[PDB]
Amino acid sequence: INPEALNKHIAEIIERATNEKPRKFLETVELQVGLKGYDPKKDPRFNLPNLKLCVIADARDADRAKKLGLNYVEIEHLQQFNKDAKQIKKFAKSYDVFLASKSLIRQITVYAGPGFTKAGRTPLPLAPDEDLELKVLECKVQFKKAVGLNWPIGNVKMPASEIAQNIMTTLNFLATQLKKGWQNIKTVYIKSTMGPSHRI
RNA sequence: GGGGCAAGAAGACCCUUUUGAGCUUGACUCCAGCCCGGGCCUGUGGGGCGGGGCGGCCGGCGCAGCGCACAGGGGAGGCCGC
Repeated sequence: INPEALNKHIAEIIERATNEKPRKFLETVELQVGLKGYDPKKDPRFNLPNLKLCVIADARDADRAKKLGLNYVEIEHLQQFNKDAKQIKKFAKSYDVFLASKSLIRQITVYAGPGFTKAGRTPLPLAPDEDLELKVLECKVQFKKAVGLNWPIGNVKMPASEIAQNIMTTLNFLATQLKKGWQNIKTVYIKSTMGPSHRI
């Protein structure tokens, strides 16, 4: 536990300062969890849920997405989709968040499903009456094949208490998805590109 | 000495009994013996080797782009000059 001392390290990361922050307070510090009993031979790979946000949408939804500064795509790349897939991975990688429209719904389910699914960037279709600008701005756990798991929780520019709440969401997650819970996790370390790690 | 299916003897053969016994073996279940390990008996000093935990450090070769991309990172600044 020790939230004050753990937050003292979160405070130290903000105090060293320096860095190249992108839409976050002191960039993002990701806790690297190590798993004491996890075997690739054993199969528990369940994958479950500012950096870069983006939306593709029509009436009402577009008004509150393009205004938010995310930027929008007019599916003019539908023309590019026939021509090339060279930047398909690149475009999806650039925007951590993709959003969509309920009016569009099946417009590209029949044609532009292609490489965008391999990239995993399936947008969230939002009713024009639905606000949309919240779910996109708000912005991770897969066992996969890697013992080391580091999920960004410093991406919020919100106070270190919210970052600790993101740490608590991360730690609640470690209790929920693991058989020994927090005991199953061998180690955790707070890091950024210029952020030295902090063993939890 | 032909016969009294003459006299000996609750057929020994054969079969039956939920009747035995001796023997056998890779029958069922076991037991002494013996081998082996650890503990106690059981004092007083050395020396090495692992494990566990920390903990630095050195590595990683199917090729376009920059060369063997171990992996999950992060990111327009750290300190590269990149």
